[PDB]
Amino acid sequence: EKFAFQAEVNRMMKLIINSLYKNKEIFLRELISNASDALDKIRLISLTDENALAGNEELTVKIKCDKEKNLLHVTDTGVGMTREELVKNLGTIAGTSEFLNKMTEAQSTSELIGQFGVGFYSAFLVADKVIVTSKHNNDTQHIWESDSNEFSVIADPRGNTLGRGTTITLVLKEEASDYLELDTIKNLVKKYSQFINFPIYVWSSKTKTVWDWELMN
Amino acid sequence: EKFAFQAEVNRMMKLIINSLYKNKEIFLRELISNASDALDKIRLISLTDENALAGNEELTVKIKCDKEKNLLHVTDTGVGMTREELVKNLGTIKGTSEFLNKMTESTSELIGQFGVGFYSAFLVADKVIVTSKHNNDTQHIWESDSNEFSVIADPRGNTLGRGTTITLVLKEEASDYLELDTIKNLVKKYSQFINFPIYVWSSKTKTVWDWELMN
Ligand SMILES: COC(=O)c1c(O)cc(O)c(Cl)c1CCC(=O)Nc1cc(O)c(OC)cc1O
Ligand SMILES: COC(=O)c1c(O)cc(O)c(Cl)c1CCC(=O)Nc1cc(O)c(OC)cc1O
Repeated sequence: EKFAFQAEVNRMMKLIINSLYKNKEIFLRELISNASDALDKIRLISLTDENALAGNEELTVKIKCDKEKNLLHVTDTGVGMTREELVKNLGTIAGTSEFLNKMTEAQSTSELIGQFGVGFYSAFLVADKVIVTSKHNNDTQHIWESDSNEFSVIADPRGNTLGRGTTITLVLKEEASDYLELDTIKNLVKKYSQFINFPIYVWSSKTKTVWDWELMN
Repeated sequence: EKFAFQAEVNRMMKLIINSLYKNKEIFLRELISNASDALDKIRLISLTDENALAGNEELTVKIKCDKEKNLLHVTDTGVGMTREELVKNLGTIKGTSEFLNKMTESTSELIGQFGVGFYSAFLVADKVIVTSKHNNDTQHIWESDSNEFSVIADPRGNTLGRGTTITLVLKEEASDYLELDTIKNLVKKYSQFINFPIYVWSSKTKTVWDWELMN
């Protein structure tokens, strides 16, 4: 259940963290962007697979803040990942050599990271820990967690609560506490969701005080 | 041949690098202290083993600056390490649980107290190489950039006889440690109380090079 990252991934995390410390908010752009890719995938699969969406009919991204627990959640109903895919996709990597060289050489790298598709790791810019809960049509719900020094995968004792999809949960660093404020999240989400072809919601309040999903794009 | 560090070691390296960020020269103190501890060990073994010192009759620490190659070498003739010991002592970590918590909660003394000062070489080095020859094994080489490490049989064979050479590929901004003046100075400070003789390969005035005793 306990694994170690591939060497090149440790290097990649360091390059990303060191070259973006000046524009941390980008982590949110990357999470929403990965959410959108996952949503496109299940959509492509639903063209050939008639049972594709049976686990969860919607195709959405739902963002929620939990100030009391110091948590930020970003949930999408994309294709999700199997246990083997969590271990492979997040703990290893496969023209990587050049990318690292370009990153190192460049060291703006915001565009580089997006183009290569390794934006997930920019989550370590604001999080002391990253948790990935996923449910893929071909497997049971699993959980991936990491503080960047190793990672582990376990079967989710809660069972299948996602239906289909992925939740990226971030345990925010103390200095990243500002991302727990609704005003800030709504503003960032709105900016980074303008060109995403799937509805994106943020759990927010409204005037008694009532909480409910608020469309951002 | 390729290995990954234990999770605890990765955490430890970060804790050590982030706390001593303002007093980097301390890496030299730790390398010399570890050198010393390796010598005490072979000295002890030699008390109960007539052939202990057969591979190399001396008990010393020799420091060498290779400016051109950007390398710093620290060689001792202690007990050395087998292939299995390089992998275990350097890639895994002992009351570690509490130490990490204590580090998190000055760290200079703490690191010295737990004996994990080796990792402070990463404060001034982009890559760290450890060549070692133990009586019970052939010479091997351990190398790391901190993101992983590998251990290979030393193709040069037994050149140490017995002992360990710590080789640091100095970061561009750590280049100051390649100056004889500076290393001589630091060595003289952290060697005042080391029971074994410590030498620095230095020049004297024509210009000749030779071992100069610093303690
Ligand atoms: C499979 O895509 C996902 O389910 C998904 C998601 O829905 C939200 C996310 O924030 C992320 Cl990170 C993912 C996984 C994206 C992916 O394709 N995995 C992946 C991630 C990497 O960092 C990577 O680095 C080389 C390679 C990957 O395949
Ligand atoms: C075995 O001791 C050595 O031969 C030696 C040496 O001669 C010079 C050195 O710079 C070092 Cl690091 C060593 C190894 C010291 C040791 O006993 N191993 C060791 C080193 C660590 O850094 C450590 O960290 C948790 C644990 C160890 O056991």
